[PDB]
Amino acid sequence: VGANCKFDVAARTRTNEQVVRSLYVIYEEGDNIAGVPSDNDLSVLHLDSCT
Amino acid sequence: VGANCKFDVAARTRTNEQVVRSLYVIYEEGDNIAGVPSDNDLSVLHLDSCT
Repeated sequence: VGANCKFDVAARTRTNEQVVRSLYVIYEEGDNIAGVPSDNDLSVLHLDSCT
Repeated sequence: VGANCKFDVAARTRTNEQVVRSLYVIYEEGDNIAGVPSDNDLSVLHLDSCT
């Protein structure tokens, strides 16, 4: 209920991959919360080169 | 869960037709399993005529 979308929880074996559960997501577009690769300034800028 | 699609199980009366259940289908495209009209060589070929 109230979910915008759902993920597919699956079990991957040596031969196949079977979906067993659902994980529902409620999200709102914005910029207050950011997903980061890991815990640490997030502002890194490389200049005068391809990036 | 895990179903690609679902059929609609319905009861047909003399006046209307009402859906009461759902039958879910998990399928994979291929050629190993074939649905046949009845139990029996499935290769029949008519030549030199419209078919």
